[PDB]
Amino acid sequence: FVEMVDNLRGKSGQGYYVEMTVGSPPQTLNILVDTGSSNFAVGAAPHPFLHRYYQRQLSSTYRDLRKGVYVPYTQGKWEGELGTDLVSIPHGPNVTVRANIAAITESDKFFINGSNWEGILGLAYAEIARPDDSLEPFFDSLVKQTHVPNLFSLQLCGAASVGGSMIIGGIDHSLYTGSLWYTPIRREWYYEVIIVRVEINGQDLKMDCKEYNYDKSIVDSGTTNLRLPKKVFEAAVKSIKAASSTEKFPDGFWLGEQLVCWQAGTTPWNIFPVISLYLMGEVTNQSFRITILPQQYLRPVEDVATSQDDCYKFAISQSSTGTVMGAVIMEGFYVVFDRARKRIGFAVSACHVHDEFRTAAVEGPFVTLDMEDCGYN
Repeated sequence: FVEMVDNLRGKSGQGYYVEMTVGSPPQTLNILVDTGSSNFAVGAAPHPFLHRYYQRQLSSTYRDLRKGVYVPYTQGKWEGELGTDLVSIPHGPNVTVRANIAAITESDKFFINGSNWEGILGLAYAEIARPDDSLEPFFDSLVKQTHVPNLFSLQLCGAASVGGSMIIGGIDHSLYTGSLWYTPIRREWYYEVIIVRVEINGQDLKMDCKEYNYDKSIVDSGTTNLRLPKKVFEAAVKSIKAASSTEKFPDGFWLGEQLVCWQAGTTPWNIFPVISLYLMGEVTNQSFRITILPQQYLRPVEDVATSQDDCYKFAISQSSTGTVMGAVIMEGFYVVFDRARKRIGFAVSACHVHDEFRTAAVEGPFVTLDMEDCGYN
């Protein structure tokens, strides 16, 4: 899988993208990799923020489906025209697939001014595809139409400019150290998993573990933050606040309402605790844990005209749609989306940032009872 290593690029806070081609002859576009959604959608009109866009008129293989799609978000949206065309991934497998593509013709707060991507690749399941689950996701079409194995893996690095690898159809052992540990995909809609225990520094929060997964707990490469049900974020913050009390910061910091600033090189990482999420394992009463650092949940904020410090944003935040494990978590690990066996694997990433003090880790087995009660029905 050597051709695929370092096939991802990005800017901190703005996701990771892969080069793709669409149509005949091929039109190259940079496409955001998103395991938290299930539509393949590309800019198809000259929006001022876009470097390029899909020009259906130049493609002999384009087919109109004569149906639209409208995707709202909390204060924006994208809207498009559905079609199919031939899709390839230059630094991916040596195949071409006929995929559904939403040609985006109107949007609000979707495209980012200054970004270098022009569409989104939804890698999740049909259940959450819009307008309904009959629109086959890309990866489903890729598996159905070729000999590519039903799995993919992501190594997100981010050291400004971030990088990574999306290995389509396999695992690459050079991207991780130690062993992979696997947690079941609870249900194939989002990549849903179940968190059974949470330590901050070593000390569990001791909440009905059902709360950790209320109503959902998910692995999402498109979402930047570790998102948490309010009840858990509340308690989560309370404890991180506590062993971080060597220094002070405003209450707005912990709500993502202001950034925290330190002189260059003077970030006190050690004042901040680790977070350990224990995940449901493959066997009854067996769990494993993944351990991240402040360097993962304390995110450098790119540019500052109003400052010249090392400023960061607290990247844990609350939710009403369940737990969401974003780039904060994934930059610590090589993550294997083993769709064939309805499981997700985690291993220590060979590119995660460490030193001599503390490290990202994946460890097991642990004994955890009543993990099934941790799931919301």
